[PDB]
Amino acid sequence: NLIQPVQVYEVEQQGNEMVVYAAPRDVRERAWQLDTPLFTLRFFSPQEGIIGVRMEHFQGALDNSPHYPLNVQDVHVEIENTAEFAELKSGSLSVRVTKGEFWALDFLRDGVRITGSQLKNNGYVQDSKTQRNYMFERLDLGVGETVYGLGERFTALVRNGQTVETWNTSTEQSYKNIPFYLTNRGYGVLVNHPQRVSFEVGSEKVSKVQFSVEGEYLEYFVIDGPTPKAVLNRYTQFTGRPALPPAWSFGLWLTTSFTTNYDEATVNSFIDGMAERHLPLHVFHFDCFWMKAFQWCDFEWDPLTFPDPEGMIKRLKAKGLKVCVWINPYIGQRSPVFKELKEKGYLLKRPDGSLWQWDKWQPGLAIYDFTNPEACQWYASKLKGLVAMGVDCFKTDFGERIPTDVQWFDGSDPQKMHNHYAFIYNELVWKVLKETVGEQEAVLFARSASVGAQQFPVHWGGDCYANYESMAESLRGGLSIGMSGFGFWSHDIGGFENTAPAHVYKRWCAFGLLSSHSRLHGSKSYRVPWAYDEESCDVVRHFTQLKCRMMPYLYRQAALANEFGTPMLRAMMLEFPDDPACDYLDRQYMLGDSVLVAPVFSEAGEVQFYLPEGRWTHLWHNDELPGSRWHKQRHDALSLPVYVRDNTLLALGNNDQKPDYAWHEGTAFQLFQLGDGNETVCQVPAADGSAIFTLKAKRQGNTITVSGEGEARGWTLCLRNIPQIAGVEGGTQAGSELGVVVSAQGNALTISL
Amino acid sequence: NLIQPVQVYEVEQQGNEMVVYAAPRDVRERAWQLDTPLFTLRFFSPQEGIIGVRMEHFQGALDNSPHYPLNVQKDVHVEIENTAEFAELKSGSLSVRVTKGEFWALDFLRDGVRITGSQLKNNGYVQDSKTQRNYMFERLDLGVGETVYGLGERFTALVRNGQTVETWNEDGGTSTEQSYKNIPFYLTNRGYGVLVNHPQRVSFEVGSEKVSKVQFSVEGEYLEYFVIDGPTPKAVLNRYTQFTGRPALPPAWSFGLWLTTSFTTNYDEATVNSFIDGMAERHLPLHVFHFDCFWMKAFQWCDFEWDPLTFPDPEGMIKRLKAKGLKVCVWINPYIGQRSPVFKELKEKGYLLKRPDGSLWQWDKWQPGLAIYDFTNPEACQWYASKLKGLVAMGVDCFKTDFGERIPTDVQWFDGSDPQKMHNHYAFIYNELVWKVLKETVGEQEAVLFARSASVGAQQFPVHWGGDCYANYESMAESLRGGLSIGMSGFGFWSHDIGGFENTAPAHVYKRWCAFGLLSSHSRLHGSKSYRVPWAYDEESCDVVRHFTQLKCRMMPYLYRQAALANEFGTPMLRAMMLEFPDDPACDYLDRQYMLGDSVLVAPVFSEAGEVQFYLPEGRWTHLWHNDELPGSRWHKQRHDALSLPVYVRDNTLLALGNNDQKPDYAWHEGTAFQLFQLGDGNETVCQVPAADGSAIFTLKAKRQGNTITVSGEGEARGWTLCLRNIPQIAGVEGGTQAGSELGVVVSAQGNALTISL
Amino acid sequence: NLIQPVQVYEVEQQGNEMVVYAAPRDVRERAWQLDTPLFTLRFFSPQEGIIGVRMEHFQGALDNSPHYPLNVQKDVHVEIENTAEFAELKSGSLSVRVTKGEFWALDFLRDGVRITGSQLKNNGYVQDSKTQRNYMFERLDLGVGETVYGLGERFTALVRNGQTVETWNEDGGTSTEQSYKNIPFYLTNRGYGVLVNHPQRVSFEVGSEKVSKVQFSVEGEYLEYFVIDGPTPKAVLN
Repeated sequence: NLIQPVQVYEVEQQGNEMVVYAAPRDVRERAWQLDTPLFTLRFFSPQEGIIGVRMEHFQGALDNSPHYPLNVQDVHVEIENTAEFAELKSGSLSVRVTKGEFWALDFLRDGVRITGSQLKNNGYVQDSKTQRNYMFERLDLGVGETVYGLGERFTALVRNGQTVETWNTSTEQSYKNIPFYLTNRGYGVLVNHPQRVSFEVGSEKVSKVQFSVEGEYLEYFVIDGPTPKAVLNRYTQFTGRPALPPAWSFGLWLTTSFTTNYDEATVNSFIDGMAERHLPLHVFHFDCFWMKAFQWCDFEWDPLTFPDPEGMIKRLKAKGLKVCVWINPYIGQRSPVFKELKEKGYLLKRPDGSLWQWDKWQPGLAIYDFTNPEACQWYASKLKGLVAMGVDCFKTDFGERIPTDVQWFDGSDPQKMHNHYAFIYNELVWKVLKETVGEQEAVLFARSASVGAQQFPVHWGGDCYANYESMAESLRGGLSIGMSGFGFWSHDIGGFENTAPAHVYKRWCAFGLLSSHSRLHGSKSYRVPWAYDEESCDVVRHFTQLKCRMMPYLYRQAALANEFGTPMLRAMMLEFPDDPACDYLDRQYMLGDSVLVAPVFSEAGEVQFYLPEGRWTHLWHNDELPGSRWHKQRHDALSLPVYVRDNTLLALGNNDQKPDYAWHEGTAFQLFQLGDGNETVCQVPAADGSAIFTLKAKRQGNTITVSGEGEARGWTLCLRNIPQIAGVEGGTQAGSELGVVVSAQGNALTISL
Repeated sequence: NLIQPVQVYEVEQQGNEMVVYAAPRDVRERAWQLDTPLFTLRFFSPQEGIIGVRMEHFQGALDNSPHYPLNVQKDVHVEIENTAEFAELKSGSLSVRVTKGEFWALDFLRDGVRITGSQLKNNGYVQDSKTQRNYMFERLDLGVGETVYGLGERFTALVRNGQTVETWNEDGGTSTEQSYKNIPFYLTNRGYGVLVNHPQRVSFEVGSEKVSKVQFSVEGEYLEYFVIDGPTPKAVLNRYTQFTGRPALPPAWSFGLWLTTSFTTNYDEATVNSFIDGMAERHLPLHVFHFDCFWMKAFQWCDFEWDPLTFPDPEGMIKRLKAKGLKVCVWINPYIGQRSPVFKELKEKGYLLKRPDGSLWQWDKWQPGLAIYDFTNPEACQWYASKLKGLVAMGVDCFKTDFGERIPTDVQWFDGSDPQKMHNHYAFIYNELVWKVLKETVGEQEAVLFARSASVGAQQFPVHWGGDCYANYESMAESLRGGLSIGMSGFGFWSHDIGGFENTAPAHVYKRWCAFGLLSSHSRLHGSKSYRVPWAYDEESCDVVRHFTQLKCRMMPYLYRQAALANEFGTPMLRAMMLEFPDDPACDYLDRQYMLGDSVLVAPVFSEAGEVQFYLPEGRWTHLWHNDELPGSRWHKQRHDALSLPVYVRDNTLLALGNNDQKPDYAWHEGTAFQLFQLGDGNETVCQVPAADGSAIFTLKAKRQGNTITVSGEGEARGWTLCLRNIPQIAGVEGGTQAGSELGVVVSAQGNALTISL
Repeated sequence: NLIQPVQVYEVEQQGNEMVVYAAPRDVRERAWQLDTPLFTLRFFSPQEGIIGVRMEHFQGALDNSPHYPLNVQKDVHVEIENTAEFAELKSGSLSVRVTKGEFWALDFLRDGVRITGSQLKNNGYVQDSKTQRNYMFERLDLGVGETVYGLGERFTALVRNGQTVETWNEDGGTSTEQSYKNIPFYLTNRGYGVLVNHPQRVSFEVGSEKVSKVQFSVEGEYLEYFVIDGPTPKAVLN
């Protein structure tokens, strides 16, 4: 049976909120004002440009924890109740209900409709077969309107035409489900339900995005832009800002692989092989088998493989590396700690009192009940003990297959805990890290996530395969997770399953080292570069040096991710929302504001990529290309399309061995296509993410005036593709293959030509 | 239970076919050569460039009719090579290779290069113990940047990647996942297609379940699918239409403007002539008139009996209509309501679909006590055909074959057909019956339909119609998507209801939809609860209708040549951008614009304000009548009034317009207005003017070299002209006279050979 | 669905007890040492000449009272032998040996000579998805000429070979398989007995299902049974 709102009966103003009582039938006459349901739609605003809609049928239902961590506010709203309509306005966004005979729900930006619910397109459903009740909504999609996000999904980037289910690399399923989507019309929608939300994005009704949830009420927020970036800004303010990872985390990570044989000797062999081959390495990760098999995760080092854990870690740290170890929120029955946990009641129990267990991943696997405060303290104590031996960060794997036929310690609703468990688990580990190493030094490598988990970077793609198809899938997933509120994202360079062909591995190195976070990890084969080819070592060296050289720019972009929720790895639509050619672009991306990277997905090196408006210049090849069109190129293993947009002042560094160095000393500024009458700004970040030095460049005819503000020393400016200049006042000039290099002798120069 | 082929046990060559016996486990030792399933995979070639794969588990299952009407050849020249490392079957450039040894793998190769295939443990046999049913499934790989199209008339996003599709005809409309015309064939921008040869329900997970694979599964013990090579999508559609049926060439008059009586409006002869006379007084050309449901008494559809109280003299009405130069169409369907006096007769004769117990199958949807004509009964077929011929004899020219999709399965057909397959094959049987009647009466050349349902092979009976759309820009775009998809599914001709079907359209929506519909293969004004006559909206609406009807009639030489191309090579008149420019990466996801034939790019306007964004591939494009030029390989944004839209001709084109803007069926080779577009140095372009029968009656070639354009004609023509467009003045012309015009220099030829200097 | 121990993964000595972790698949390589069940077989000795075997799947199950009144000692002198080929626990003349390496095998020995035992794939864990119930079962071998006696006051043929017995008190009488006094303990003419330590229903197939084995099964997640040495039946009863 289907019950839908068809007519407005009443509109009441309760403070800053607007309640609409709507009937599923004509009710202008008293004779029809009984024997009928009545939908209650509460419209409110927790933040400027965000309007929450709570459509409820029966209020007598139970609404138990957990709930999404939303920053709910005294927000200035304007309510207008006329004879023809009722409207609630927050900033530029407004919701309008049409009174009278024709029911209608409209969302307006400055008076113009951007979406809404038409007559008989929302309501309440009673399935007497399953004996279950659902509430559903359908928001309109205009011509050419595309949908993005909804978590880390590996399907097509544009969601139009897809079935999505918010229930935690080559499948529809997802490790990170987020019931929030974004549109190329500059608005997003968040369905405020931690339990299963069912999205039909242009699938059931092709011109609408339908979302439904079980129960008696449906709560969702519309977030205005007017640009996708502004939408992500408001959404990340509402649900949590991405944290700023420490600089060292942006270097190259190397793992021991999964089921490969490793011991202290193997670790030292990998470290020394990287060092003798002049391959900078910055973080080393210990994977599952640092604990005895069948006992994960009991936090006990394997004595016959790592007899001296603390001393090995001490020597690794003496070489300047950072250490990560694998963990997860499960425990195997084999572990001697299993008895302790069961007797103390720290493990998730079934309603009858017995423990919940299954034989996947671990024999007799149990789950740490993180609703038990003492279990949380025990877990955190183990993590802090690991930090005491020198560990700097943790890889929080798993946390997705949460059972529902259980009873939690605090009474949480299992259907909602299924997703919120990822948040709870990552939050404990993040609190441990903040309390031990410090908030600035906190970083994770997490595979699961819920709304608000962007606050605990970094996040990891998962179990991809070693071929170009899985590489493209990974890129799609990273773009989606970026457009779902997460600013930092990584993936297993070279793939995870099966050994990669040499060319696949080299292309994947190029792609991964041009990502926010880069890790070499595999399942059944090693990922050291020389395990494939010597040219693989060459590629790894080249691009690690490149990333370390770009860190002055990359860390400023990471600070931007922390401040506005703008991901470092942006989809083309996010940066060029007005360009019709970027709507369906998933094989290329923007690494920050200024750099366009197009990984190569071909053994032969062929690559096609689209350039938006402007004159684009390759970061180190220096060739120029016109924009607003597609281009075909062929590149060798040491190259790929990496183009800088015009009117750009980019900051490279003078160190290509480590990522965390004083970027404002010896800074190599690069000027790209500064037009006549244009101005460009470059903000060099400090270690803490704040701007330590600002460099502006103004062109006026043939004179470029550059001014610096802050603290910098020994910096230079490269006029790119300008072979010679007519003069320079304030500093010296020299020639180079890439253009004219001006060495400044102060924070004020005047370049003639 | 999941059973998958994991190792090749044996490979045998049976004539021109290759049989692979594969096991779900290692069977290299005798101890493992028993107590195990064994998949039998037959590889064959029914046509050059097409490879069929039949994967079987149990052969003892029943495999009853109907089957798709495929033109299967049993003597195609193939090359079979059974080595120690692999076994390969080659048809033309396409080949199928099974990898022997420990690692099973199936690969489809083009000239030795892999274009797709099934990896280890990506196909096989599944036993659902819950429902106690057995299925066979396959998963073909999708490469980087590879997009999927087709799968019937679907109104979801044009690119299928990420969608679940089910080949099960259902009456949903234009805004739903359901479809009236389901075809288990899909196409790829890498130049190959796949046809799953199962009339029953086929379940496709296109990049949805396995994001890097197209998965398709069917019930039973065998799965038969054909891989069809290209190497281009056009070549794929050519091979597919040769394999399953070529689109028929509709008559020229059918390409004119159609007007209907609307659905639930009151109509009689007086109202019909009133609207026709209103069209004539407003100088609005009309060529086909259609009588909708209420030409029969309500609740009695479809008994073929004229309502005496509404049409007392039907034959005289039709002759007067034909005396006005019009053609006549009527509505029919394969159902009958219990109210009709004919229902009892048909029940007693047993011409209606029966349940297994002998009772009639009925439901109260669409008509009270509705029953279905059993077209597996030859006598019912002859009865239906007799009624159809009787109506054609009184002057009817064509038929609207509506409905035919919600075919029940809990029935027993007269001939014992499998209901699960009949559900879809019924559309084919019904439309084929009507088409044969037309072939016998009006003639095969004059045969045309207006069909809402279709199955594999039904493209041979054009034309096809979108269905019950709504009156807004979103539904207009949905209709365009459905038309493009059905074009890429083997259908060359497609129509849609201008102005929408449900609810009355705002004036601007109606004007834009008119522009879009008259720039389609077939254009009809039809509605449900509101008239679709132009003057029911605005005077500017009448101007728009007149303008675009005149335009379509002037383009008929080109449009009818493109229709001949659709009949000959299966190339749809309404082509998706990817179909025409498969190598352009900017065209993969383009559904708001299309190519109307080889040379014309149309971008309908979906905005009240007239704003429109459209992509132009490489070249210098020129508007058909505004004459402005734009550079290609990029997007452009424009605003147009109700009388305009982006309609651009590609460079190096010799397009043939006509001198008649009142009717579509006229001597196109007399007074032909040739238009030359951006003929580059050293290039030559050709233009084939069609005859009434679709063959070329006149061919005009133009070669440019420096400042000399040599034009040569071959065939029969008279009084034709050639417009050097955007060339205001020339340095002379020998072989014809010259004159100026807004569009460029017009040369009037006096022979089949002219030479232009400059 | 049937899950059986086929290979020994680990053997650990916990004081005077011997724990064997066995996998239902090959686990000699790291790639297969996860995503698998693991049977835990604890071998102990509560009294000289008696060896208890606790075969377990999940420890999280509830194990509520009542339990049989057993005089279980924790300080009995045992000798544990953990080699590369097998693991053995010895109490007096009785010993239990699990064969390590590729193929699992469990043997009960009197001074080194086998008196009974469980061969490969003759014990384990069963999941009935129809009834939604879990069972643990074991099969101890019967030698040539070996006869079984006891199992309570049963009025069937004295020698139990070929009989189905269920340890469930019933008010049947003297002419039926039912018994007023059901005891899950049986005795053999080879001088050993077996006691299945489960007060609830125990299902014995004595040479009936597997004619050369005594099978006993119980519902739940663990099966505990004691092998009692003789060397004579009278000593077994003592």
